Amino acid sequence: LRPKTLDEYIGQERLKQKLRVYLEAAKARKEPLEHLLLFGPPGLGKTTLAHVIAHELGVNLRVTSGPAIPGDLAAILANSLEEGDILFIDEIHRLSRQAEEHLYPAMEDFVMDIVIAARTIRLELPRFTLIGATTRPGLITAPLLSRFGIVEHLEYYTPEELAQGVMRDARLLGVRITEEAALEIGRRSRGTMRVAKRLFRRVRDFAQVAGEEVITRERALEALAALGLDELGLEKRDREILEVLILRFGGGPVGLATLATALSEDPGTLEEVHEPYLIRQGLLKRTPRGRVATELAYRHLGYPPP
Amino acid sequence: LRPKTLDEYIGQERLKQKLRVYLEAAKARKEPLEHLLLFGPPGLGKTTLAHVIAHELGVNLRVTSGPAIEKPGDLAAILANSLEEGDILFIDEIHRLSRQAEEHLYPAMEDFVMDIVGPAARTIRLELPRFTLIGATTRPGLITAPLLSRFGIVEHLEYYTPEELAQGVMRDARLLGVRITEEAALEIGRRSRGTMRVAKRLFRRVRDFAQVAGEEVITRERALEALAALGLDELGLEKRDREILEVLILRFGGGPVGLATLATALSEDPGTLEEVHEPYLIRQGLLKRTPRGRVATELAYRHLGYPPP
Ligand SMILES: Nc1ncnc2c1ncn2[C@@H]1O[C@H](COP(=O)(O)OP(=O)(O)O)[C@@H](O)[C@H]1O
Ligand SMILES: Nc1ncnc2c1ncn2[C@@H]1O[C@H](COP(=O)(O)OP(=O)(O)O)[C@@H](O)[C@H]1O
Repeated sequence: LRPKTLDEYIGQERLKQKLRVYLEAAKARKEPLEHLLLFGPPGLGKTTLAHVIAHELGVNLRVTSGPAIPGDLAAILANSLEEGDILFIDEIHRLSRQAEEHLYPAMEDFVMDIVIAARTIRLELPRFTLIGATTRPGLITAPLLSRFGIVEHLEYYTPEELAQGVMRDARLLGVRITEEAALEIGRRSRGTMRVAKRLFRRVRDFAQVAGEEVITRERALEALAALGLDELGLEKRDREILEVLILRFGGGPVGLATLATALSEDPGTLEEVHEPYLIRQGLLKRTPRGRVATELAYRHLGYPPP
Repeated sequence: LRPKTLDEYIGQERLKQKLRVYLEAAKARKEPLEHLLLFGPPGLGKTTLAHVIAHELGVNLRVTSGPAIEKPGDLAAILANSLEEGDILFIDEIHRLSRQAEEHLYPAMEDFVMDIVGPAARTIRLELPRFTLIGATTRPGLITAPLLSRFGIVEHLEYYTPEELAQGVMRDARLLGVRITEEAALEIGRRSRGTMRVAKRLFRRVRDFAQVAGEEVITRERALEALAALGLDELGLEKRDREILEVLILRFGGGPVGLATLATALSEDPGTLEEVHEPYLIRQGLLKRTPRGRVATELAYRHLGYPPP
């Protein structure tokens, strides 16, 4: 289901060694671990890493959310926590300005004011560990980032790690995916575990409809082609974006007002859930005057070069 | 208009001696006078006495009302913003103070510190300058023991003799521009129920009647006939009181009647009736509060000209 020991955690090298060193040192000196901050793209397994750390330290977990916190933070900190446990907060950059200022005394000297004529009681808190997860250090204020003892980064997964995660999922579900098929599914994923799991579930549905018990590489490739994925993992939406840019604008510089309107999209999700992968794959460039196709989308889309 | 010196105050003997002694002693030792509480029936000149005391002390006033300083934040605002050292804070109807408002009055009166009304909000303990608080209420039973214990001086306002009401009427006529005679003013005061407000109201009504009749000097006969036109008897009874006695005697034979049949027989309520009607009747020996009801005391039969039982 979900890994518990740090050895069961899939991938994430150059971080498990450092995390293990810190955890064993904290256990040896018999003190709670310092507050930890986890960066990286969403859905790489930050909550799972928090659970693994909590299970390795032999303490409880109090997972909560950023936009779910006023005195409710104090209510969570007061009774729901023992000494040395974790208070993993997801999307810590979305904390309210009022609620953020209450965290600094909590993390600094472990005393904070509780609500209630009078509303100022400096209730002392037990020593605890706070883990925060946010997608980018630029979204967090300097005073909050300064109060975290350990800051780490989660990198993307190699296709083999995603393949073995797909293997674990299939073993748990009761499927007999093959090595080549799972590796192809992982390769067509965008280095994200959630995307790999979603793709595996869709391939499982397609194979079940087709009437098969063992999924081979050819069947997985056919199902993924039916989904609408290319060899670079591009969906239909990204291909549509590149096609409309190249056709309607000749590939020339286009600002992030004409491109979104031409696609019936918004300047929101587009350029934050579509363009990052295109730039990472060398498919789109952010010219100061607009955007270009980098001469590679012409080869990918089979169009004559400019 | 309004008297300022304690000598100009009309009547109220056996109280001006003690009040003068206290005022002069406080002036001699150069300290604010202790908190004062005066009882008495309403409209005998309590606010006027407060004004006289304040003027004789040579300080200001902050006259307010009982049911107007609830939510004690405004009480703190009044005590801090609009007061100096030694200023009276006369509160009318002090018994109608809210429990929350009253609880904040005790520290202000005892040690002159109060908690004025956000993480902290109502936490500041403002130091309060020495001041005098004067309270006004009708009956000592309406005030709670903790509040009554905080007052250094407690006195009582008694009713006015007819001569005092008469000279008050003369002063009112002089201020207005009328030439009432001494006998007419004495009759008006005699038909008043020992209170100054009623005497002034009667004088204004008699002035209107005389003006309508087309006169310039009001004589005793004119005042008597105008008061008869008003509906006042020799004992000062209004039409309502005579109606009460008449309905009791006729419809109930003068026998004991509770304060549920009597109010309903008069379309009144058990409220103002027995509060603004029966006090005078009992005081004049016209009605008695029997345990089983009420009786006419054998004098209402003579007053109303009915055969005795
Ligand atoms: N490295 C991993 N090994 C095993 N399971 C994982 C891993 N990473 C994520 N998961 C699975 O994904 C879930 C975490 O949700 P996810 O969206 O991937 O994290 P995030 O919300 O941080 O992106 C867990 O339930 C877990 O089963
Ligand atoms: N002893 C007095 N001498 C002169 N004027 C008085 C006296 N008593 C009351 N008054 C007049 O009555 C007014 C006070 O109102 P009143 O109803 O008599 O007091 P309370 O509301 O305490 O019964 C003042 O304006 C004042 O002119």
